[PDB]
Amino acid sequence: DIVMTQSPSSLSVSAGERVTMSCKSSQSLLYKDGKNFLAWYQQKPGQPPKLLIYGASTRESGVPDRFTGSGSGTDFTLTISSVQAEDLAVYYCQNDHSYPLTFGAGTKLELKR
Amino acid sequence: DIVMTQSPSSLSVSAGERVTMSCKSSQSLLYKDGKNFLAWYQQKPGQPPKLLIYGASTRESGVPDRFTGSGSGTDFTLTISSVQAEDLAVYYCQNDHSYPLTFGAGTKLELKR
Repeated sequence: DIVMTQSPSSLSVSAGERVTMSCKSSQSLLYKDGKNFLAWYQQKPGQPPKLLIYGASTRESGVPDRFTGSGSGTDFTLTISSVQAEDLAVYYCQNDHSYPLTFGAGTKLELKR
Repeated sequence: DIVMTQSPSSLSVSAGERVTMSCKSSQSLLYKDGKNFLAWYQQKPGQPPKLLIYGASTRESGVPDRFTGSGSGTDFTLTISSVQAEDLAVYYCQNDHSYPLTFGAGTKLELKR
């Protein structure tokens, strides 16, 4: 199996500020076409996961530009440039093409008052 | 988008007994080869989702036979024939081939003392 290592496990930030979170895979996710088979999901409290990004950096429809996914091969990043109250959630990265498909353990993002 | 309707939302059962939970998709998931593009994930408390079944009824490696997925087209079922303490989790079904990929809202399974 492909192990996805996420960090940090949790962070606390005030609104409007930048955060970065890391996801490393134990195997390369990069394919022939320059394509990285890596998704990011957001799971708000009491809700199912929702696909935010696939292909390492393509945002889904409706996902704001304050989310950016980057990186390639094994080392990926999700940055939120200005965190807002509705971004409170657990973020997971996933190996989404090589079975069994595997999530990392998540980064919990909490808002500071 | 494909909407996945799960029911029931929660249930409480004693160990060793049978439970069934339903997942309906608003569009047919059945493809040309007899193939249904439907996965079930299990999410234990504080953990990421883990893929249990894909193709509507193929169990992943290591998943015990007391899990069975069935159904076709729009109407799917996950049955656990003898629920054990480690099956405590939220179960999600997912449209896993038609983007954006979509989870249902989950069935929370809780053990009765």
